[PDB]
Amino acid sequence: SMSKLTKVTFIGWFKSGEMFTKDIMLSGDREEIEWVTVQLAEVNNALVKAFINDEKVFEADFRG
Amino acid sequence: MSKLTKVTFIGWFKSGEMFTKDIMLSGDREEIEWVTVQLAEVNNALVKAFINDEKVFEADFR
Repeated sequence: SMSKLTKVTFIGWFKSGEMFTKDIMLSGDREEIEWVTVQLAEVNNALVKAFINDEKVFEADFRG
Repeated sequence: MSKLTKVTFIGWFKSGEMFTKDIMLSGDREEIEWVTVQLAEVNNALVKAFINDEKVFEADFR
């Protein structure tokens, strides 16, 4: 929620095998998390996994 | 090769800046635990170790 933000840890792999990672605070729920994941992956031509409380909740692979 | 696994480490410096490392290790958990602790202690960081996207160890030296 807005009053209790969800902390999502994103882990990304570029096609090169190089990695990136970010913590993002989100006020929404499933749809937002998925959209943000897809956008992160697509913009970066990457595989991106979303984690909440150390558990994988979604992933999107745009490495091709 | 059957004795090896790729392990994904995520780390947080005390500043909150993050790092993430993909490291091939022995599949035996004692080794993965040792590397988790070493990475955390050397970098004065919180480090989490993931295998097959499951968190298996965590060490905090912030």
